[PDB]
Amino acid sequence: QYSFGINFKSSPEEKLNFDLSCVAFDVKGQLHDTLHARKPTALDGALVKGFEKQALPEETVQVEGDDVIYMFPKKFERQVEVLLFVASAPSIPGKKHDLDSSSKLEFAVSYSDVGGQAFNQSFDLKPLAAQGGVSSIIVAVMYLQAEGGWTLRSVGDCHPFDSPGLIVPELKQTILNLRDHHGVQLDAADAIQAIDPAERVPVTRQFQDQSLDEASAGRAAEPAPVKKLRIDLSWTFWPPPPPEEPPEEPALEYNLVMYNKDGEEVQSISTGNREATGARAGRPEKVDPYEFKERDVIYLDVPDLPAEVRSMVLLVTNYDEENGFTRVRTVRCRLVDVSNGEAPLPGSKAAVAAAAAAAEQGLAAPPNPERVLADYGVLSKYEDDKA
Repeated sequence: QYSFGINFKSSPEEKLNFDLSCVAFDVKGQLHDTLHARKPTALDGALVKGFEKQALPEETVQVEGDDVIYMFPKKFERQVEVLLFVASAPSIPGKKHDLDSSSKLEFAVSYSDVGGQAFNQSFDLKPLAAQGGVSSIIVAVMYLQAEGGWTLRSVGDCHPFDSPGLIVPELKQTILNLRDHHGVQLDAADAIQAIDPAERVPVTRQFQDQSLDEASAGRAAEPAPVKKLRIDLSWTFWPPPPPEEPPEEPALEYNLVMYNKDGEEVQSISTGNREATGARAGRPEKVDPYEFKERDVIYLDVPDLPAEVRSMVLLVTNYDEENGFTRVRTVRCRLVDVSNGEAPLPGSKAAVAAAAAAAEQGLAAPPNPERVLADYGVLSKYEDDKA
């Protein structure tokens, strides 16, 4: 059992939030799984966030940190080689929140897999954070030796971007640095050969808000006008209770509601309406806890909306009572900037035909012009999800 955590609070009542996140890297070298406060569990239960009191083994290891994560090394697969750790703070628009705006910031590591003695130590990161204005620091890297066991190197370089997954090229450069500068060798680094500057996996924290053009720009310095948008929905259900007649899964409805300055709804696109002046709904013509399969596809042609709209809320619900959200696991939304084009549906005949016809040309698949801007979801438990 391994325990990793930062301890910044100095009092459990304070509200300022710091996310300590992990990024896995397989033998292939590509990003395999991700971890953060929105996604408590990753890698089939091997990596479990501390606040979640479920999804973790019955064998109990209790620590005293704040954003602690537990890792159980036996449950891992063979492919997963490296785990990078990134400590970050979100960026609220009106206050300039950064890492150093806290009483303290330390890194506590515990190795307790050996019986009798529990090893625990605390590095400090505050003097590294204080220099300049920084939001995400690569705290540490852990890698598997060819003979087994985990080695914890400490490569730390500050960065201004506040989102792990926005610094994916920097993480891969950390891996390459580990291979070259230091003696030890990982087979994945031999496959990391090429590096793409604009390669980012999206992670969105609660209440994060950004201008659409900025989020669509990312690392690319050139702003791209948000001309069209595609909203994708996906809901996943728990398994049903074993008992007589098999109960039926509910059919959820989605309700996008456009509002006006005075507070009245202008045009709403919903499972029933299916149409509006500027909104077209529907596409033209082993248990994965976080599976994503699209149910509907809402479109939004940015310039063509009625000029009196001000805010568009997307609610998802079934109004049947006495059930709440019981037997509903996850409800997830993904925005897609689609102004430059739409990627063909994965598994569609045209998609596979084009991918096979198109030569690699140094790229596994031709670059999909679509650019994900936000992957935000809400999770629910087995039974508590009622009322």
